[PDB]
Amino acid sequence: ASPISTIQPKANFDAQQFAGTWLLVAVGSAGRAEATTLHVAPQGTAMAVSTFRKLDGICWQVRQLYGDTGVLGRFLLQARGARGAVHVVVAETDYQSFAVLYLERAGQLSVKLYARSLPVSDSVLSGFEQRVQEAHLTEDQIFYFPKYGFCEAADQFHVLDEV
Repeated sequence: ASPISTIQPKANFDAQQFAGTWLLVAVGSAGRAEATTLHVAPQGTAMAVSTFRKLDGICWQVRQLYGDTGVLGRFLLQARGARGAVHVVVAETDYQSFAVLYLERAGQLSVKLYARSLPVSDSVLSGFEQRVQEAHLTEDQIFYFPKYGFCEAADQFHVLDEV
């Protein structure tokens, strides 16, 4: 049924090795990109995820909980009430340099490439592109995010807790 159910999650996904900071490199989607950083922390079998984005010089933080859906590597971003549930799968990753995640919102699949640091190896970028094509998305539906202007901390007036 769901497009994401056909994607295989990382074999024996290990939240402990996936923990830490991840930088958003690009997103393949059919739906201004800000420098985005992810801070991941295991929480039981789920993962506490904070996302930091620099908006007009100001750093914003959003706290979310990637709930465990039973299959290792597959998570669920709670139907926030206002906006559908988001299914997430960590498909491929070596934990030490890159990670390819797939997201599904309202039956629509998207693919995101994350890196531990820049630059991303040519091999991984091509691999990501190969995966976007296979997901039936075009080269024009790939959005590259900023390689500068990242932020990883916000003050109390710019924190949105969705947990």
